[PDB]
Amino acid sequence: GPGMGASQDDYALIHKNILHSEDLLKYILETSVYPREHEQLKGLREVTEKHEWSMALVAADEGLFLSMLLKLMNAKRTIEIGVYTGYSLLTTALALPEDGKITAIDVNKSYFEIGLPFIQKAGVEHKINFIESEALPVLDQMLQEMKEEDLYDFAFVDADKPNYANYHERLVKLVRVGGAIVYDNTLWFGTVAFPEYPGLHPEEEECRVSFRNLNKLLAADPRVEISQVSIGDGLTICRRLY
Amino acid sequence: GPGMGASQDDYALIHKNILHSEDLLKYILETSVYPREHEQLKGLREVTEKHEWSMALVAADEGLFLSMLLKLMNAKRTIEIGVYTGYSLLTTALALPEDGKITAIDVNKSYFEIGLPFIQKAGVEHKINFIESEALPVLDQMLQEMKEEDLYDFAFVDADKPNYANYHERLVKLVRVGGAIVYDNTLWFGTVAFPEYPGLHPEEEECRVSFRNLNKLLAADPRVEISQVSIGDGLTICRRLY
Ligand SMILES: Nc1ncnc2c1ncn2[C@@H]1O[C@H](CSCC[C@H](N)C(=O)O)[C@@H](O)[C@H]1O
Ligand SMILES: Nc1ncnc2c1ncn2[C@@H]1O[C@H](CSCC[C@H](N)C(=O)O)[C@@H](O)[C@H]1O
Ligand SMILES: [Mg+2]
Ligand SMILES: [Mg+2]
Repeated sequence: GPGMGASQDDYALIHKNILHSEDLLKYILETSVYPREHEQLKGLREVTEKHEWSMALVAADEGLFLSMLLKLMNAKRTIEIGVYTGYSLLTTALALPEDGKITAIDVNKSYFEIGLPFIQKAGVEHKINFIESEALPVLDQMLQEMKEEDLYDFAFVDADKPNYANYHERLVKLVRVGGAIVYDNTLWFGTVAFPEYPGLHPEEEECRVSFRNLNKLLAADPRVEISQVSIGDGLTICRRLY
Repeated sequence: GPGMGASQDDYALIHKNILHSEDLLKYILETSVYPREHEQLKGLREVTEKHEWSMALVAADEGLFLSMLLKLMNAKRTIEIGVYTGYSLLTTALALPEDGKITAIDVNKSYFEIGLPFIQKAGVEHKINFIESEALPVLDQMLQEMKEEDLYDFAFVDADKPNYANYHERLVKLVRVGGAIVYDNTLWFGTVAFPEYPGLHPEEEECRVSFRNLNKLLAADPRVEISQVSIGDGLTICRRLY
């Protein structure tokens, strides 16, 4: 209702980690991430750390992993669902070749405007077509229009978590055979390991349930092969088989 | 040489995990790994779990991730350093195309022969050239024989951990530009996060120190891009830049 509105301080999970200790995560970041992080990614991360929804920001070690996957697979055309201030988007744009093209979809362009100056300074704004919309209608329109020559090599899904299974039904048609779909947050702070988890905000509980269902669906889906990876808050890589 | 025992039972870290939640690791395996694990990988894993060096067996979630990398990068020729009973090796042979080729190097052929019946039943023994040797002399001979056109697409390094930096100096010349070198165990049970860590066997302490040194070296090495990934016992993916 009216009042102060939603704050990440209403959530129960924000200080949880999947790694053994905060010391281990800090070691990875300080040793293997920050020395390899573009100046503009550092600037975008530091501003975003102060933002009211900072809990949503993709982890920086996960960012370098996404970059590595895009390069090893020679991705050129990609889609991102859930942009926020742009950390995964800028990571992706820096990883792609000069002629790479990203379709980036988010319901709230004001978040993207926080990252836009960093993206511009990095020299990669030309690779990004940002669309301000709920993602499902955009994907459904794409399914009417896109031809084989326009299929995506890679999709990163990091938007509203309860809709991931709906996004999957479109993305297995929009990403080429042999292409990759990466779903972020599939371990949901560790809560997915429990059939009940006390004290969660109703939105957090909804995502525990939706991720438990999604993880079973993806493990059973013959259209993809999968790898669930315990980096960040968990992610699942899907490769389209047919 | 004379000294103290260094069998698995002499080590302190066997049961320590990089994830804090044993329930979360089991959830990943039961939900996203075992339903996707080839029958012959299951059989090879089950025998290896009973073997006296079971702690060295690659994690099964990590196996599916290595398979995913190999397929997404369209690897065809690969090298494996440290085979043990063959779990990563069989994972790799299943992932590669029918005409794929693996050079697999281990000092102990008897360990390989434990896994070999499972590899044979999977129909992929023909992709594997197993070399019974210490790896460093094999790599040095390869430097003298290899042509640019036969460089490997992918190397998995999982042998004697203190020698990884020595292996790296050869592998950056034996993997193609754009190819991948994956170093296993680069988080060493999480002990790398600490400048001092009491209660280790001397060989475990040697690896903590050698991984702390390697992780700094790789983060500073301009010949590669890197991503350290907190899956299994940690691994670092390197992509050769020039
Ligand atoms: N239905 C929907 N369609 C598209 N975007 C949505 C959406 N519901 C929520 N979002 C957006 O999903 C984003 C989730 S956070 C994305 C994090 C970002 N990828 C990073 O690298 O840090 C938010 O910006 C939010 O506005
Ligand atoms: N100098 C050396 N050269 C090659 N192999 C070595 C070596 N020193 C030890 N090894 C081998 O390194 C292996 C480490 S365990 C390898 C695990 C395996 N990749 C898996 O997927 O489970 C052992 O089999 C050991 O015999
Ligand atoms: Mg996320
Ligand atoms: Mg290992």
